[PDB]
Amino acid sequence: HMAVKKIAIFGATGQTGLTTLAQAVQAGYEVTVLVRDSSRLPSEGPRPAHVVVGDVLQAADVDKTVAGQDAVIVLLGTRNDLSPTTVMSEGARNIVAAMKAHGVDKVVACTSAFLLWDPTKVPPRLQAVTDDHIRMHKVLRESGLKYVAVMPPHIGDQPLTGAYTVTLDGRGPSRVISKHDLGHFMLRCLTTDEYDGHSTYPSHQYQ
Amino acid sequence: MAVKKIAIFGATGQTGLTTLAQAVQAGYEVTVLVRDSSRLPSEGPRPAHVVVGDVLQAADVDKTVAGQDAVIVLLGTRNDLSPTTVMSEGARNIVAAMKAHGVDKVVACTSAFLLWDPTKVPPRLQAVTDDHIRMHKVLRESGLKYVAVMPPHIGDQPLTGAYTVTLDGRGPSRVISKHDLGHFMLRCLTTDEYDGHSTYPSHQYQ
Ligand SMILES: NC(=O)c1ccc[n+]([C@@H]2O[C@H](COP(=O)([O-])OP(=O)(O)OC[C@H]3O[C@@H](n4cnc5c(N)ncnc54)[C@H](OP(=O)(O)O)[C@@H]3O)[C@@H](O)[C@H]2O)c1
Ligand SMILES: NC(=O)c1ccc[n+]([C@@H]2O[C@H](COP(=O)([O-])OP(=O)(O)OC[C@H]3O[C@@H](n4cnc5c(N)ncnc54)[C@H](OP(=O)(O)O)[C@@H]3O)[C@@H](O)[C@H]2O)c1
Ligand SMILES: O=C(O)c1cc(/N=N/c2ccc(S(=O)(=O)Nc3ccccn3)cc2)ccc1O
Ligand SMILES: O=C(O)c1cc(/N=N/c2ccc(S(=O)(=O)Nc3ccccn3)cc2)ccc1O
Repeated sequence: HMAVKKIAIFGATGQTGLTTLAQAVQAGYEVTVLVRDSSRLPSEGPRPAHVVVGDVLQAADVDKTVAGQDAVIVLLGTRNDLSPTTVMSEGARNIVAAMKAHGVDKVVACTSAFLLWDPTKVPPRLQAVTDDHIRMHKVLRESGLKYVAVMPPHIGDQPLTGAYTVTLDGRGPSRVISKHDLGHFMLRCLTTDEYDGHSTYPSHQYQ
Repeated sequence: MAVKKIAIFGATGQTGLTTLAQAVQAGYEVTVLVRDSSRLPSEGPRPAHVVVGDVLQAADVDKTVAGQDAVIVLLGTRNDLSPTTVMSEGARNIVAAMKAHGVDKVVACTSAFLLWDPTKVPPRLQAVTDDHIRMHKVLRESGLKYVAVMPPHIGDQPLTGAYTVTLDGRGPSRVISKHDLGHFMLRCLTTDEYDGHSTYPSHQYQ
């Protein structure tokens, strides 16, 4: 028996999402993904249990993805596009509404460690994306759901270790986390309540 | 010039609720225009007068503005993604009512997007921003004493009364708590120094 077994992953086709999905399938989760029509999961990769094709900006599609889950992981982003956007915050608004309507409480959602910085220290090139992370975090904090705010520093390509530091409610001692370790942490947050209502900063020294 | 009686439009919104609470605690005699009274809190500070109606209805606006010393505007649209004229049409009704009743002072919130390049606006916020621009022009062209408040991201941090106000430009911080923003709206009732200017309240919260 698995207490948390059915999960929705938003952003499963992305850099962190692909390894989070692979790790979740290996760990025995029954994974539902929401994918945009033109960007499905790769053919040879791990297969989720359920695929909804649609858009996080459509409440109906988010409702179809959240229905019947035990928990939600959010790895939405805009790839290498740094333009002004609201896809993460509006997506989170739809996810919150769906979770409430469907009785799902646990949401583990990735924004960024810039939400623990002096705002004057965010690089201007990243300020438009960070502004939407700030909007998204406010939506999730005000929802009343069991929300783990994951606020990573630079996401790298180093290995899965499971040995990273998790700093609560502040910046940690390294400035990198591998995408594989970030995905491992998102899944770890499904199985404990200790991070609920906190900000978390995962980081590691790869050596 | 002393302001005692104010109307607040948008009193049931996130900034409106704390502006209303702060105004009642400070002694203002507050009139609000609300579409649904159940959205006002049952406990604690309550306004002195409640008009049930719509800012799009000139007669409801007229009933709200009658007898006031000043008007605070904290209108906004919920989730409008595409062209909308609620705020600017509301502002037209507010202006007409202020002129008809001899009310000379209006402090109105739009957004700091009006202080930055238009390409900084997220596409899905373009329509609300376009109507903020229309509302701002309505208020500037009215000849009324108008303080334009153009806040950045509105946060949930506790009131500080310690924020910065930048005049006709942007300040060095990118968030204002809804509570500090409401405190600033009220401060604008106690002075003429911001009239005819754009104002950018911002602060660093821890
Ligand atoms: N160093 C870093 O790169 C760094 C550091 C800290 C924080 N962050 C933030 O961490 C988060 C995760 O980053 P990442 O690099 O893993 O993500 P990513 O590679 O940018 O992937 C973004 C995911 O979101 C999906 N998506 C975007 N718009 C969508 C929409 N309208 N509807 C449904 N799905 C949508 C994308 O799907 P498609 O396949 O359809 O595009 C993709 O699966 C991002 O928010 C990022 O800003 C990144
Ligand atoms: N969210 C941000 O960070 C941010 C940042 C900068 C600027 N702004 C802008 O700041 C202003 C205040 O924002 P806010 O978040 O505090 O507002 P909000 O929570 O969205 O509240 C909007 C207020 O306007 C009222 N309203 C809407 N349509 C009305 C109508 N036809 N007649 C009468 N009242 C009506 C609403 O009444 P109901 O309760 O009846 O709906 C509510 O009281 C907005 O114009 C917003 O666009 C927001
Ligand atoms: O595309 C990107 O490169 C991108 C990057 C993003 N964030 N990158 C970050 C965010 C935070 C950091 S950080 O490592 O410098 N934070 C720190 C710094 C010092 C001490 C502790 N923590 C480093 C990189 C956020 C969105 C993005 O799109
Ligand atoms: O820096 C910011 O985050 C910033 C944010 C601002 N946000 N303004 C708004 C205005 C309206 C809303 S809304 O929730 O009611 N409607 C919406 C929300 C998203 C997309 C389309 N419509 C949401 C945000 C406005 C100016 C800013 O500088």
